[PDB]
Amino acid sequence: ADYDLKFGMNAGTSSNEYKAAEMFAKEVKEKSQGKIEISLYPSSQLGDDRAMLKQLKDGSLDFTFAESARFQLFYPEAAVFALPYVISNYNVAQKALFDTEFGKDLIKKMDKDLGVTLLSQAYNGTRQTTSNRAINSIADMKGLKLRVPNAATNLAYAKYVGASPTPMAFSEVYLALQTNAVDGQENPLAAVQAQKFYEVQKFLAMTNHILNDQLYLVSNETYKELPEDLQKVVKDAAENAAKYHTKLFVDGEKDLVTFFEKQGVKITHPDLVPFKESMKPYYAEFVKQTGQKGESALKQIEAINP
Ligand SMILES: [Zn+2]
Ligand SMILES: [Zn+2]
Ligand SMILES: [Zn+2]
Repeated sequence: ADYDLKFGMNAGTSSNEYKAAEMFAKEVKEKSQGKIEISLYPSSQLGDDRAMLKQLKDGSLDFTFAESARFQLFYPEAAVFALPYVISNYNVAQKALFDTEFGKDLIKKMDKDLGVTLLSQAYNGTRQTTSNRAINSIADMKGLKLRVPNAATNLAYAKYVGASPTPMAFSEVYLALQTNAVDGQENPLAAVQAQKFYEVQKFLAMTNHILNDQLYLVSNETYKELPEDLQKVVKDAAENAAKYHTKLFVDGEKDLVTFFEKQGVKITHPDLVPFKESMKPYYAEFVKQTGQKGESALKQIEAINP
């Protein structure tokens, strides 16, 4: 009869992540018969994700979100999760995490080394490519000034598919696109909406190049000290929330394709075989850099059938 718990996130109060985190809190409060109350700290009120992960380890924050690829910070091979074309769809991302030796061991490491218990995994959208001219096939990527965040995997995507990667302040993007200083960008659909890139981009291509998940993480210092019945309430709620979280993305993506088209955007579905094939030299550079541990992770994840 009473645990006052804290759930920190990067995501804002208008996000799907936030909405699912509210579902989780409400469920935990109801099913705990009011014994557990979870307060939400959106928009990095408590720090960035690195800082919030550290708070989970030390026990000063109870819950947070992270994506599986973010653990590349501790184990370089965990970058496998955001390698372009490695994770074909969300099913692959789930089997990668929970149904490979690599994934299982990563989960154990989060527990033992990082003090974190992985309660559930949700889908957080797939990255797509908008542009000012149609992407009918990989040929059209040549010469495309493609804005990417300053992240190695996104730069590799732009590079190896033949585009000209163009790192730029996120604020500057809308007007760069409007004046054709940049030809396209690469982001999930939620972001195209949020930034109204549909106003300044009349083409979107389902390039499905990088898939994002989100993990419901709890501090060991909190979770392992809860009564077994409250542990179950927390775990059950996280699983329920993750399934909701997934559906918000899956549905939102479909809704948004339709709305974008309403706004004049034309959608294409280009053949991704050559897109994936072009990544092989970056995969080689991934294995070179992350060693036998990263060769192993890749082989385990191919053979997952999508
Ligand atoms: Zn209290
Ligand atoms: Zn093992
Ligand atoms: Zn379609």
